[PDB]
Amino acid sequence: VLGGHECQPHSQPWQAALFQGQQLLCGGVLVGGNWVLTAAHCKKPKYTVRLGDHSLQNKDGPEQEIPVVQSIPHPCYNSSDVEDHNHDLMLLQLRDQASLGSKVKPISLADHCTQPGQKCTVSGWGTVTSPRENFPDTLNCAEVKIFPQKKCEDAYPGQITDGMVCAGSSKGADTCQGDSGGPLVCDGALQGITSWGSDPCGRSDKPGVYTNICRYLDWIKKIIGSKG
Ligand SMILES: [Ca+2]
Repeated sequence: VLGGHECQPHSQPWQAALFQGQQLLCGGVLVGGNWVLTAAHCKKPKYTVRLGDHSLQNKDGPEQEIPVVQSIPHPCYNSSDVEDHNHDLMLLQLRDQASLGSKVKPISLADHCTQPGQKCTVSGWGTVTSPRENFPDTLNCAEVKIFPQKKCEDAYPGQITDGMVCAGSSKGADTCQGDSGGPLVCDGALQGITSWGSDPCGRSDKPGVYTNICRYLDWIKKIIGSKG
């Protein structure tokens, strides 16, 4: 996350992180008591969901390691060709219900589709510098604005689907490597998942592209309540 800042600890209680021992892999979004929503391209045979964390270095207190008992990506995603990022969406079922409260909380799914110019936020432990990469110990947040789908399609010709949405900031705020899977939150609801973006990150030329959650509400709510 560039053009951002260290969030207030546990001000994003839905924030999750995918780990392999002590290597950060991707972000995550707590959607259910026993469900995490992340980017499909973060799939790996082996990872830990880590909830209620702020500083990787130090003990914050609301840390919950949680194993995954189901890796459910979108059935229209294809992890084969690097040029296509369509349906980059995955739900991960947790082994047990996460210990809920004010520092660990499921975020609600947006029941309306977005509009260009709408206030939104992104968060992650991804690198805050581009092109040279140094990574943050603490969770970083930043504010972004969702782009019009037409201007979205102009910065990435023939790369943007209706199941995507662009979010960006002139002022330098844009997710980067390490932030995939993390949340895009608009009006206290999850509207998108960090998918892919600009080289280098933070270019005013190129925004960030996010899975469009308001499009997949039926598929998510189906497996949030029929697989859960
Ligand atoms: Ca910690």
